[PDB]
Amino acid sequence: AGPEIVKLKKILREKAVPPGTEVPLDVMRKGMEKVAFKAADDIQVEQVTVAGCAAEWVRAPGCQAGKAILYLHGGGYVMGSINTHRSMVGEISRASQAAALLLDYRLAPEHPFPAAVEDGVAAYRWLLDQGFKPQHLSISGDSAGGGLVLAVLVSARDQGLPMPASAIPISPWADMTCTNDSFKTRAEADPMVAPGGINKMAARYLNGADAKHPYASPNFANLKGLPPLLIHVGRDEVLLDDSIKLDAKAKADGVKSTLEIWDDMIHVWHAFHPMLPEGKQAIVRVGEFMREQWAA
Repeated sequence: AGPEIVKLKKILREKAVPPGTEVPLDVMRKGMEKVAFKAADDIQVEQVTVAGCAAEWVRAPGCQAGKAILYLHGGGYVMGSINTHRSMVGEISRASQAAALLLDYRLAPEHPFPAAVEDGVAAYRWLLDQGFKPQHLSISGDSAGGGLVLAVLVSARDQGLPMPASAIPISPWADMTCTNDSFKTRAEADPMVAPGGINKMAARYLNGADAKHPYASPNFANLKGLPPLLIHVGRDEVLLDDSIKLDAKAKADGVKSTLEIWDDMIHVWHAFHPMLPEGKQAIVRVGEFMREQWAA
């Protein structure tokens, strides 16, 4: 365990709201906005609207034209924005030498499931209509967003849309039931995800829907036909099992899956690239995989 992660964890426990205090939604939304890292200043951005949603093209230096990433931000389906994730995605644009489409998709409780999936699907269609070829596209996302990646692939496949070349769920939340062993097993090492907190998110997102609906919980979906997967998860997360079981569902279903559990790492440790060498290296690796998959 590197000095940085030990140090990062301490800072995160030191900053945390105590277990089971109820922070109002707009207070968590604002809080996530003010603590967001600034994107590197060589990251260029262009505002666009896509299927009725604000979005940014986020382009590091080195981007190949013709290539793109549909990116789906985490935030539990209830928070997050172009602004919270502009930084990390900037770096995924850097490492993959592809511009990223960063979608500000509809959030719960104002727009419950399946609103975010419709937005992801429509943003994918949009990319195909701009004339990006499927073989030149990738879909990536973190946390809730990594679940959405899968839900988007499934829903798009059901609708006859072709699959993109690769998909990269980062710390995906792929099972709304939150029943997995790692909610107990990895709970002390996870400075990052309380439940009750994660359960309220689900409740606000599903708003009465089946928690085992394939598009809400793709760990229950039929994954057959999806393109190659890189799944990143941290060993020190409450969501370990979502990612182990995802990789198993995918393998069972015919999908080329590569799951990497990065020891000592926390939820979306990528987001902490500025101060965390592993955050940086994991991002380099998402980039490398998108590019391997495109060179194939």
